[PDB]
This record gives sequence, structure tokens and C-alpha cells, in this order.
Amino acid sequence: TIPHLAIDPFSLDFFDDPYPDQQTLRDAGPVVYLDKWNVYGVARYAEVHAVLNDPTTFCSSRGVGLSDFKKEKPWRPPSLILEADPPAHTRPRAVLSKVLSPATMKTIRDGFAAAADAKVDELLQRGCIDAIADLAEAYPLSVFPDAMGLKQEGREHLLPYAGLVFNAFGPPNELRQTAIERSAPHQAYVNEQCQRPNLAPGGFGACIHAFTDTGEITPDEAPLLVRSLLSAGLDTTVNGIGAAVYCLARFPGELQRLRSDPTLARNAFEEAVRFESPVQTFFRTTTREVELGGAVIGEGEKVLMFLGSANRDPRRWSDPDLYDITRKTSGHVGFGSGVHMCVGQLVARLEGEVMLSALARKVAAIDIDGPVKRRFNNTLRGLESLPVKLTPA
Ligand code: HEM
Ligand SMILES: O=C(O)c1ccc(CO)cc1
Ligand SMILES: [Cl-]
Ligand SMILES: [Mg+2]
Ligand SMILES: [Mg+2]
Repeated sequence: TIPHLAIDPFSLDFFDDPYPDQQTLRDAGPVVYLDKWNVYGVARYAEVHAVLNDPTTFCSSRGVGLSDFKKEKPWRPPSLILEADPPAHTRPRAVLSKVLSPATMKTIRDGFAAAADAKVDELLQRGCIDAIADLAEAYPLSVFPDAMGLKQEGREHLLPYAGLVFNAFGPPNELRQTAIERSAPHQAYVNEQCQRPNLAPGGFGACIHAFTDTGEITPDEAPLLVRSLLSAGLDTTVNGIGAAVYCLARFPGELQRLRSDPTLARNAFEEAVRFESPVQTFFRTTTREVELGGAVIGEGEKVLMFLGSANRDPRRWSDPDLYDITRKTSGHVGFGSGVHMCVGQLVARLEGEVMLSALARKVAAIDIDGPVKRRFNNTLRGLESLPVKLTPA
């Protein structure tokens, strides 16, 4: 009843161009079995959304990578938020919600916007830049470590550690083995910065530790929640901003609409998150036998959710393969959905908005003008190098 496919969604050829295989995965049926890795897969919007919103059957506490924590040791101590189910999830989630709250965004908006404006003006003095190293990476590196309250020393471990985290959700392929092998120096840096004396007062890390007084988290939970922000909150925004710039470079008509109304910046970023889905995939593990798409999935089975595919499913989206900055984007699953829906989404959108606002006001054209190179990661989709010429407004 369930179709068996040989597609390896963690292969380099799949990462290089996933869209034909994602359609095969959708059109084969609402649920497929991937023989390469012995997992179920769901790639249509409706089933992806339903699984994300059914946490009592499709759980996260057995790992949201391929590895099942009931069968294997996690490569690092489990996350108290990503790799937890309610009720254990709830109070750590509330702490991160409060630390990254609407109210908190007021405290960082002026500096985040000023740094985006300054970066775009700086790049306009050069003309021809690499939108990854010089923009998608440079801008988050200039604001987010500081907003965390990190010291200066050791920051060169932040992107390597995040790449490791995201590669480690994948299957035990070469990308995962290479990431985990000799990763101890990256882990040691991050783990040390999670300790309270290393985090500047007022920054996100120190604010997490300040919640240990309230009873929401104990002091020994706070370093792992700082660890969550250092895992999830940098590389994602690099690939999100890079996706938006790549979208604007390829769709000049949409750059021109953005220039004409910079208040479209927030939805232009949201649409880039849908269109490229920088976080491509996550797993769940079934806690019980469960019918999904007419297939009976046993207990203890891994289920791979294709977020990027759900975000391009023609059953749900009109012209899914077009970048449309006035699209009604609500419902896309690029930040997830349900109890684990990205708790950093306001920070991600703040960064993306203010960068796209600066481009909208200051740039007239974005032209690719050198070799484009893709970056490969078991979970993240994005580019290694994106040479563009920026023309001033
Ligand atoms: C464009 C940028 C981002 C994207 C595309 C993204 C994507 C996602 C997704 C898909 C999930 C759901 C995981 C799941 O259901 O298993 C999630 C969760 C999470 N994200 Fe983000 N994220 C981004 C930015 C950020 C930022 C800036 C932060 C922190 C500053 C952050 C911190 C987290 C955390 C801690 C979780 C776990 C929430 C929970 O399990 O309740 N993310 N993210
Ligand atoms: O809690 C974490 O360490 C963590 C890591 C990765 C994600 C990816 O969205 C979310 C949370
Ligand atoms: Cl670690
Ligand atoms: Mg260890
Ligand atoms: Mg010290």
C-alpha cells in the first residue's frame, strides 16, 4: 500500500536540485517509505502540517534527527526544548518565549536596523561583493553574538558549531561523520559560553540565567537553553537572509516592488523563508501505531517531514515556484508549526526585515556577477558564495 522509493534526500545530488525529487515524493502518495534510510516520509503540505500539530503521537523526545534516542546515544546532551515533549517542554519553552519576546524586540530593533543600514551602505562602496560572506554571514555575525552577550574570544567556533548541529540531524552519511569527528573544540567553546559568568548582563544568555530565580527553569537547565540559542539562532538567519537576497537577485520585478514599498520588507522575507525553506527537514518518532495517509505506521518509527516540499506543494500554494512578496504566506511551515514552532521567529524576522528594508531603500539592482556555489548540509539549504553587483538607488 505504501510506495517504496530509493531517493536519498540527504545525497549531494538531491541537495544540488531537490525540486524534481520533492515532486516525486509528493506525487507518489501522502506517505512514502524511504528504503535508503528505513524511514517514512511525508512531503505534501497537509500531512506535514498535520504531523507537526500531533505531538502526542509524532514526538520530539526521541530525537528530531534520524537517530532514535531510545536506540542510540545522542551526540550531545538532549536539548531541553527541541528534543522534549510537553509537559517537560513547556516551561523551558516559556523561558525562551519571554527572553525572545515582543517586548524584547523593542530593546534591539534600533541597533539591528542601524547595523543593516550601515552594512548595505558599506557594500555599496564596494559594488561587487559576495552576498554570503559579506552580507548573509557578516550581518548576523555583527548583531547576534552581541545580542546574546557573548565575549569576543572564540566566536570563530559559532558557525562551525551550528553547521555541526544541523548536519547531526541527518543520517550517518559522510557529511554527518565529518561534522561530528573532531568536533570537540567547537563543543567545548559553546558549552563554556553557556555558563553564567561568560554572558554579558542584559544579553539573551544572561536573561535566560535570570529566569532561574522564577522557578521556570533550574540553574542547571539554563546553560542548555543558552546552548539552544547558539545552535539555532545564527546559521538559520544566515541562510534565511541569503535566501532572500538570492530571491531578489533572481526576481528583479520583485526587488522593484520592494523598492517601491519598503513596508513589504517583512513579507518579502517571510516569502523567502517559504520559497527556499532554509531548514529543509525534521524528523519525528511515533509513540504508537498510527494511520497516516492510509498507511499504518508502527510504534517507534522515524517519520521525515519535508518542510521545503510542503512549502512548494501545488495542492496548497498557487504558483508555488514563484517568489511573490505580496503572497499570503501565513501557514507556511518554514518555521515549523505547533508547539515547537520556531521560538526565535521574532528575532529571525527582525533581522530579515531590517536587512530587506535597507536594500529596499538603498539599492536599485542586484546582479549575479560571478560563480554561484551551493553549501551542502543535511538539514540546511543555502549557498556558499553568491557574487553580486549592487547598484545604488
Ligand atoms: C530564518 C531563520 C530560522 C528558521 C528558518 C528557523 C526554523 C525553525 C524550525 C523549522 C523550527 C521547528 C523545529 C521542530 O519543529 O522540530 C525551529 C525551532 C526553534 N528555533 Fe528557529 N529558525 C530560525 C531562526 C531562529 C532564531 C533566530 C532562533 C533563536 C534566536 C531560533 C531558535 C529556535 C529554537 C530554540 C527552536 C526550538 C523551539 C521548540 O522546540 O519549542 N530559531 N526553528
Ligand atoms: O535546542 C536546540 O539546540 C535547537 C537546535 C536546532 C533547532 C533547529 O531549528 C532548534 C533548536
Ligand atoms: Cl555542545
Ligand atoms: Mg559528549
Ligand atoms: Mg572568565
